[PDB]
Amino acid sequence: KKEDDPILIKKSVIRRTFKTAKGKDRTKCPKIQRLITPERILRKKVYKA
RNA sequence: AACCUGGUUGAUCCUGCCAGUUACAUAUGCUUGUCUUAAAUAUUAACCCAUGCAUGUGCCAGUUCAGUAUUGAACAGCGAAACU
Ligand SMILES: [Mg+2]
Ligand SMILES: [Mg+2]
Ligand SMILES: [Mg+2]
Ligand SMILES: [Mg+2]
Repeated sequence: KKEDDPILIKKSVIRRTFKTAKGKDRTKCPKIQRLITPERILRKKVYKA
């Protein structure tokens, strides 16, 4: 539900594994623009200050 | 260098012009060893056009699940595309 804290969503995302044309094995994942971090929170108080 | 000289007569003195004389612009002829400097399709068509180039751009700080590198388990180096 909404009330759900960030950290929940951080580790609840998805990752992808693949073998490269280079015979390599990497693990990749995306950033989540919209994630409610403390930084976003800090800034808002700062602004109203 | 605030200069002028030849030509109208058989001689002469005049107006007066043609001519010479001078500078400077493009043209052009002939001739060209250095160094410094340098204009350059404007005039005749603001006429026509092959071809190549003449305008692009990214950071620490708008979006990277491209790719690299086995890299803070959300994402942290470099770093194209593409939306901005
Ligand atoms: Mg007479
Ligand atoms: Mg005579
Ligand atoms: Mg007479
Ligand atoms: Mg004259």
